[PDB]
Amino acid sequence: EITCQENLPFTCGNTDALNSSSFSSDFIFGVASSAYQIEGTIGRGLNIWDGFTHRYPNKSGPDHGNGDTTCDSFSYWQKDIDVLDELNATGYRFSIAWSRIIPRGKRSRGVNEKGIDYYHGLISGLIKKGITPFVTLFHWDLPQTLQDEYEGFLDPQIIDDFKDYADLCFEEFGDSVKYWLTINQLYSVPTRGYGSALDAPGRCSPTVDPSCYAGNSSTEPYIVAHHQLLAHAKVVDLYRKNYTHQGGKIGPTMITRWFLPYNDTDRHSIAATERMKEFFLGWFMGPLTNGTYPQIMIDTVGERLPSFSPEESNLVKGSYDFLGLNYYFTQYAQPSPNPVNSTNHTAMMDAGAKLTYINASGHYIGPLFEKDKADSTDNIYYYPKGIYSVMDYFKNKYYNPLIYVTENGISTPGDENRNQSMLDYTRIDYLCSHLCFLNKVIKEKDVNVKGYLAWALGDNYEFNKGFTVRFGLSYIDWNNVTDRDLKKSGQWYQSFISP
Amino acid sequence: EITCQENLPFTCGNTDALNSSSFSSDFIFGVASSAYQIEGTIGRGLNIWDGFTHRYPNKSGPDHGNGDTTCDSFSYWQKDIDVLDELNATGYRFSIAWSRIIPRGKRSRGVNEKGIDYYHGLISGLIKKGITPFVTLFHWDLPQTLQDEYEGFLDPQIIDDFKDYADLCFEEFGDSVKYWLTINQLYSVPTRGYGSALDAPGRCSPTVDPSCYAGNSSTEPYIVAHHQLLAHAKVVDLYRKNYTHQGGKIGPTMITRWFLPYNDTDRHSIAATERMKEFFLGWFMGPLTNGTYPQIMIDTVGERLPSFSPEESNLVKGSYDFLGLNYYFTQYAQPSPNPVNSTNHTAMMDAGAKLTYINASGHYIGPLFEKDKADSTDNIYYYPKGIYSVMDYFKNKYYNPLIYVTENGISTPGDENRNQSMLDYTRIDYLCSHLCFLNKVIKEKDVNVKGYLAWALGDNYEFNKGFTVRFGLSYIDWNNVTDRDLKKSGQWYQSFISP
Ligand SMILES: *[C@@H]1O[C@H](CO)[C@@H](O[C@@H]2O[C@H](CO)[C@@H](O[C@@H]3O[C@H](CO[C@H]4O[C@@H](CO)[C@@H](O)[C@H](O)[C@@H]4O)[C@@H](O)[C@H](O[C@H]4O[C@H](CO)[C@@H](O)[C@H](O)[C@@H]4O)[C@@H]3O[C@@H]3OC[C@@H](O)[C@H](O)[C@H]3O)[C@H](O)[C@H]2NC(C)=O)[C@H](O[C@@H]2O[C@@H](C)[C@@H](O)[C@@H](O)[C@@H]2O)[C@H]1NC(C)=O
Ligand SMILES: *[C@@H]1O[C@H](CO)[C@@H](O[C@@H]2O[C@H](CO)[C@@H](O[C@@H]3O[C@H](CO[C@H]4O[C@@H](CO)[C@@H](O)[C@H](O)[C@@H]4O)[C@@H](O)[C@H](O[C@H]4O[C@H](CO)[C@@H](O)[C@H](O)[C@@H]4O)[C@@H]3O[C@@H]3OC[C@@H](O)[C@H](O)[C@H]3O)[C@H](O)[C@H]2NC(C)=O)[C@H](O[C@@H]2O[C@@H](C)[C@@H](O)[C@@H](O)[C@@H]2O)[C@H]1NC(C)=O
Ligand SMILES: *[C@@H]1O[C@H](CO)[C@@H](O[C@@H]2O[C@H](CO)[C@@H](O[C@@H]3O[C@H](CO)[C@@H](O)[C@H](O)[C@@H]3O[C@@H]3OC[C@@H](O)[C@H](O)[C@H]3O)[C@H](O)[C@H]2NC(C)=O)[C@H](O[C@@H]2O[C@@H](C)[C@@H](O)[C@@H](O)[C@@H]2O)[C@H]1NC(C)=O
Ligand SMILES: *[C@@H]1O[C@H](CO)[C@@H](O[C@@H]2O[C@H](CO)[C@@H](O[C@@H]3O[C@H](CO)[C@@H](O)[C@H](O)[C@@H]3O[C@@H]3OC[C@@H](O)[C@H](O)[C@H]3O)[C@H](O)[C@H]2NC(C)=O)[C@H](O[C@@H]2O[C@@H](C)[C@@H](O)[C@@H](O)[C@@H]2O)[C@H]1NC(C)=O
Ligand SMILES: *[C@@H]1O[C@H](CO)[C@@H](O[C@@H]2O[C@H](CO)[C@@H](O)[C@H](O)[C@H]2NC(C)=O)[C@H](O)[C@H]1NC(C)=O
Ligand SMILES: *[C@@H]1O[C@H](CO)[C@@H](O[C@@H]2O[C@H](CO)[C@@H](O)[C@H](O)[C@H]2NC(C)=O)[C@H](O)[C@H]1NC(C)=O
Ligand SMILES: *[C@@H]1O[C@H](CO)[C@@H](O)[C@H](O)[C@H]1NC(C)=O
Ligand SMILES: *[C@@H]1O[C@H](CO)[C@@H](O)[C@H](O)[C@H]1NC(C)=O
Ligand SMILES: *[C@@H]1O[C@H](CO)[C@@H](O)[C@H](O)[C@H]1NC(C)=O
Ligand SMILES: *[C@@H]1O[C@H](CO)[C@@H](O)[C@H](O)[C@H]1NC(C)=O
Ligand SMILES: *[C@@H]1O[C@H](CO)[C@@H](O)[C@H](O)[C@H]1NC(C)=O
Ligand SMILES: *[C@@H]1O[C@H](CO)[C@@H](O)[C@H](O)[C@H]1NC(C)=O
Ligand SMILES: *[C@@H]1O[C@H](CO)[C@@H](O)[C@H](O)[C@H]1NC(C)=O
Ligand SMILES: *[C@@H]1O[C@H](CO)[C@@H](O)[C@H](O)[C@H]1NC(C)=O
Ligand SMILES: *[C@@H]1O[C@H](CO)[C@@H](O)[C@H](O)[C@H]1NC(C)=O
Ligand SMILES: *[C@@H]1O[C@H](CO)[C@@H](O)[C@H](O)[C@H]1NC(C)=O
Ligand SMILES: *[C@H]1O[C@H](CO)[C@@H](O)[C@H](O)[C@H]1NC(C)=O
Ligand SMILES: *[C@H]1O[C@H](CO)[C@@H](O)[C@H](O)[C@H]1NC(C)=O
Ligand SMILES: O=C1O[C@H]([C@@H](O)CO)C(O)=C1O
Ligand SMILES: O=C1O[C@H]([C@@H](O)CO)C(O)=C1O
Ligand SMILES: *[C@H]1O[C@H](CO)[C@@H](O)[C@H](O)[C@H]1F
Ligand SMILES: *[C@H]1O[C@H](CO)[C@@H](O)[C@H](O)[C@H]1F
Ligand SMILES: [Zn+2]
Repeated sequence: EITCQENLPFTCGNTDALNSSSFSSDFIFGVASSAYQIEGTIGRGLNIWDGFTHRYPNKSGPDHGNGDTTCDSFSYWQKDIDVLDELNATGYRFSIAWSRIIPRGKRSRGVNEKGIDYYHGLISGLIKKGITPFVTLFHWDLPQTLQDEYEGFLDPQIIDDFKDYADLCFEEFGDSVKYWLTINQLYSVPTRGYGSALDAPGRCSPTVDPSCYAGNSSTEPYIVAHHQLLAHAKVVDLYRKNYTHQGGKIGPTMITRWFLPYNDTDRHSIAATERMKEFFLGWFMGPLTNGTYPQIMIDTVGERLPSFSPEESNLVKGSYDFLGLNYYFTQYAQPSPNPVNSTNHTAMMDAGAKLTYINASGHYIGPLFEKDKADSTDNIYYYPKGIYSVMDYFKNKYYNPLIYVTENGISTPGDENRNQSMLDYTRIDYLCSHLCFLNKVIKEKDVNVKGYLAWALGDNYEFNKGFTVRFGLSYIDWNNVTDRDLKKSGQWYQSFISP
Repeated sequence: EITCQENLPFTCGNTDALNSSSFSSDFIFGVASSAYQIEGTIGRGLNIWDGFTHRYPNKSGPDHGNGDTTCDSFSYWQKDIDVLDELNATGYRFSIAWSRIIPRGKRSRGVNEKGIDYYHGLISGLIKKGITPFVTLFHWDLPQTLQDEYEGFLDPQIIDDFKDYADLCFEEFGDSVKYWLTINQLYSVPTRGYGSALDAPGRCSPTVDPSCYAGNSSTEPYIVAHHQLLAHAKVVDLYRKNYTHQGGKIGPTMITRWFLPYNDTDRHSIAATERMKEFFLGWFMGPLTNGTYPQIMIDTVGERLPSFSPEESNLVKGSYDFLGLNYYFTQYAQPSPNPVNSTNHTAMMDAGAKLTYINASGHYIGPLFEKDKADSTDNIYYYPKGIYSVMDYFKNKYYNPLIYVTENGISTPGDENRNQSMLDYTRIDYLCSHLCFLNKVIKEKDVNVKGYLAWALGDNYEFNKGFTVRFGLSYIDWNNVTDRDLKKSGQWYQSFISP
């Protein structure tokens, strides 16, 4: 019987009690990254994360930081591979920058051969060290030209441009890459990019945020989500029909959270909690498993929810070989009003739930996850058991999928000095406590989880936060980014992998 | 009789001998700037100078500097107006960033009302202090979307997109702005943007520079130059036919140089010198005054030179109310081969001339203008009399135009400390020596020059050089850009203006 801790102090950092041998022998362990966050702009065209961070610098992060140079993995990709080789990692998730291989967005306008060569060399280097690539085609960095031509994922023109981009990736790299991710965290762009305007492209209703250049927070998240599912599904169909000879697998990436009732004896809070599962996970997993949105979304969202045609439903349903599940935290849910006629209505209000980290009796769900210095009542707290709950739920509700955990990690403050930053025991605690629960759910519930990629390989630009927080298992000095030095967490993870 | 100095030391910095009263009473004196160089990216879309500087950082400048934040005239426009008010300037040349008012390039895609408001407030503030705006519609900062859709000025689609942009500017600002410039320095984008790839967008033949993403240095400069003339002319026609009620004037900006023979008794050098006038100035002034390219260009460039249709010739010919002439230096010309079949052929070789600052007997043309630290044999030297020669030539060859000198200035090294940077006596010498010759040519040749705008109002990002050189008459500290402090040159210029 496996027992895992939920509260500090944790004791799972002792590799005598928890290590890679605790898991099946074929289980993949590694780390993850994304292109905007690590490469720099050298050698690529511009994308909407360059656009957004430069047009709205106070949204890029409190330091106004951006991905212009970051850790310079364009130049130092080899040092990334060396970190992985030090860890004895068997997997690495990275993303291809669309703007590096097709700077003009539309494939017919030409490809960047040097960009293609950059990824060829990375892939070859990973394979030579025994590292399996997990490659994200789209980690939010849409070529700016596409957002300016037709507002990107707001328009159905995105589908064929994304399809032609993916086809190029499969043709150039699919002989070596066998695990593809389509769109990173399906929920995020619709809500943050087109609802709250916290992320690129930065669209929203005028009274939500007067700085947005355009938008409608009540309708656009649904339009964008719908086009994401269609573009994803078109790419999966293309892969499965035209690249089956490569013997690979493809899937979407979901951001997952677990939800618990703010008051577990209050039927209204219990109902809000179930609505949150449907509106947060089911918005995408209903279409992916059944070709339809959840009925509660159909009922609440009404005319603002697009319909799939029979052909589209068939394309979307079953459009995955596996799921990349990212998991960071869990929230308590209580009822909240849904003012659909307010000018500041957002799609996020449709779930009729308010989310917190503290329940009605005052219990904080778990240890600190992210301090909010402007507002401490907005701190985020984590919940190790949530990874168990999420995986169990996906097996039970969503037809026993093959899963890879494609992101899991925690930040530390950018104000810490180097010594403090390297002594990242809070990161060991977070990673180990989640890995304990992950092993427990695999053993107890028989969830088909086959790998785990911790967020992040090294310190990088964090969307919305600049360089004010660090997520790496390896440390990068912003005054001289060449080296990636394993932190205590990286050193721990090395021992966990090879105990 | 007016006597002006050509060599150090200069004595024209004494406002007892040379001041604004030396010129006609209506003569306009001020300074100039451009949007990419001073505003920052906040509040605007992305353009090809953001694209080029980020994709090719070592081409942005030796420090990899760019216009991301620069002197922050987005926030500190008022401080610009305060510099002008301190100088008692009567003119200011600035440019409108296309990407600030139409971030999506094509006007039908929507306008940025806040961007429009930014220029409204600047214009209103200048007029309230008695400063006449001279507004450049296009100072090289093409929206990136247009370069990605159709390669910008390489394609004739540019004409209508530029026309619709200009129409928006005339409609919103033309009730207050009475002096418009269309395209800054017509010669520069074709040659540096599409020939040598020193400037955005960075296209050239593969063997000229392997880093270019695409191009053809032998043909594209001519295509781009042709489209620039057509787009310019379409905008002038639009202005003169639809905005005549505003009672303003419009014209192009030329970069001018004078040319002298490397050996003034050698017929081959003399011929190369006359070819340079035609290929450098006549490339654009032939079309602007006669609707045709110079015959030497027709003969040499052959099938690589586009033809104007009769309708186009008529549109281009006479398409100016005045000329904005920029002037910095003069070169000696000697013959050089034109290897049209070489894979590294460039349009610039078609003139059959090699340019230097030293003549065949070893005479340097004038004082130092720009030190080149990698290569001292590549230093640039200036020649005060060249402004006299250029203005005389334009009056004689080009039908006695109305002229405004829209840029004239000199850099100092960015390595100098603040104290050294403020003690910019070499800038007083450069400005005064040119102003002496300008007054002399107006009096002796009766050239219709009606204003002078010195480059630059304040320190800014310099195309190709980052922040490694300074051109301002006012100093900006890059660690805290709010203030613009008049340097010795600014203080001199203040006394010259109000002696
Ligand atoms: C898995 O996908 C399956 C579909 O492949 C989901 O089942 C479909 O569920 C929908 C409800 O979402 C049912 O559709 C209703 O059909 C009524 C019956 O119509 C049929 O007979 C008529 C009935 O009187 C008739 O007019 C119609 O022409 C057919 O003859 C409808 O009236 C319902 O429409 C009303 O409600 C809609 C909101 O639900 C609203 O948008 C419509 O305007 C209308 O007010 C609905 O009809 C649908 O109307 C919209 C139109 O665009 C659709 O094409 C039309 O079908 C389906 O009949 C049912 N299909 C079958 C094959 O079962 C399944 O839903 C789950 O299971 C069903 C049993 C139900 O309990 C759902 O609540 C639950 O979500 C999806 N599973 C999951 C887990 O999501
Ligand atoms: C100011 O603009 C005026 C035009 O508005 C320029 O004058 C034009 O100059 C061109 C030369 O550039 C002369 O065109 C030549 O016409 C010959 C005569 O053709 C007429 O009679 C025929 C002659 O035998 C006949 O086929 C033709 O159909 C007419 O009947 C031509 O053969 C020349 O073409 C050859 O040379 C071209 C290069 O110059 C080459 O590109 C052609 O392939 C061909 O080999 C030329 O014909 C031109 O051919 C190209 C075609 O696209 C043009 O439409 C076609 O005209 C013009 O006759 C002359 N027009 C008039 C109204 O004078 C003027 O040029 C300056 O002045 C003229 C006198 C000449 O000295 C030029 O060298 C000098 O540049 C421009 N001024 C300035 C200062 O640039
Ligand atoms: C977890 O949720 C439960 C279920 O909602 C909370 O228990 C309920 O708390 C209500 C108070 O918020 C109780 O109602 C009140 O009962 C007192 C005694 O009769 C009465 O004077 C009140 O005016 C009030 O009555 C309601 O008034 C509004 C009407 O619309 C409604 O019909 C009335 O019910 C309610 O009885 C109680 N329900 C149960 C099943 O116990 C629970 O609240 C926490 O426990 C209750 C026992 C009470 O001690 C609360 O003070 C305490 O907050 C909530 N838990 C937390 C920690 O918030
Ligand atoms: C300014 O340009 C002028 C005109 O081109 C230069 O003067 C010319 O310089 C040529 C030498 O580069 C002289 O030709 C030479 O004459 C000597 C004496 O006969 C002879 O031995 C040479 O081999 C050579 O002759 C030429 O050989 C090549 C044949 O294709 C050609 O037909 C021959 O002419 C030429 O006479 C002279 N022309 C004139 C009109 O004086 C001038 O060069 C400078 O001055 C000349 C006098 C001489 O002192 C050069 O050393 C000195 O460089 C050049 N000025 C500068 C400063 O470069
Ligand atoms: C968001 O777009 C929706 C749909 O166009 C707008 O909601 C409509 O508002 C129009 C004008 O009131 C109403 O007539 C419709 O009944 C509403 N339609 C539905 C689908 O709700 C909404 O006003 C726009 N919001 C913003 C802030 O512009
Ligand atoms: C530049 O474009 C020109 C015109 O397309 C190319 O020059 C031609 O080269 C083709 C192939 O040799 C020749 O057949 C033509 O005679 C040339 N045409 C003329 C107008 O010169 C040139 O090769 C291209 N340069 C680059 C480097 O691609
Ligand atoms: C690995 O952890 C398991 C418990 O799952 C333990 O039994 C085994 O000894 C550990 N391996 C090492 C080398 O410490
Ligand atoms: C498959 O590739 C072939 C050849 O390029 C193409 O005709 C077909 O439409 C492609 N399709 C998909 C997504 O099935
Ligand atoms: C608008 O929304 C903000 C946040 O959603 C909320 O605090 C405020 O009450 C809302 N106001 C109206 C008029 O609904
Ligand atoms: C930067 O870091 C690299 C690797 O540690 C080091 O070799 C190089 O000398 C450092 N550069 C400077 C300027 O210190
Ligand atoms: C790498 O991991 C493999 C598989 O578990 C192991 O046998 C090998 O010893 C490890 N290497 C190091 C250097 O840890
Ligand atoms: C201005 O310069 C002129 C010479 O052009 C001189 O005569 C006049 O006195 C000067 N004005 C002042 C105020 O110094
Ligand atoms: C003038 O404006 C009118 C009305 O918008 C338009 O019809 C006409 O084509 C414009 N033209 C130019 C450039 O003359
Ligand atoms: C190519 O050009 C460079 C500069 O134009 C020149 O130095 C070199 O000789 C040229 N080579 C050939 C093969 O023409
Ligand atoms: C920056 O310069 C402005 C103007 O001189 C000054 O008022 C402000 O205090 C300075 N900021 C800092 C941080 O020194
Ligand atoms: C401004 O220039 C005008 C015109 O020459 C002059 O009369 C006025 O005194 C000057 N003001 C200052 C403060 O120099
Ligand atoms: C930050 O930026 C936006 C403009 O992009 C501006 O509307 C807003 O006031 C600024 N936010 C704060 C809190 O300063
Ligand atoms: C600078 O950048 C380009 C890539 O953009 C590269 O080809 C070239 O080698 C670099 N230049 C130098 C001298 O390092
Ligand atoms: O739940 C979530 O976790 C991540 C991030 O907030 C973790 O730092 C994210 O993008 C979500 O929507
Ligand atoms: O002659 C020229 O002067 C300027 C610049 O070099 C002055 O710094 C330029 O853009 C030209 O082509
Ligand atoms: C997963 O979350 C990490 C932590 O916030 C982000 O850096 C990744 O880009 C996101 F995909
Ligand atoms: C005129 O030249 C100045 C000096 O190089 C540049 O800064 C301007 O942008 C150019 F238009
Ligand atoms: Zn930048």
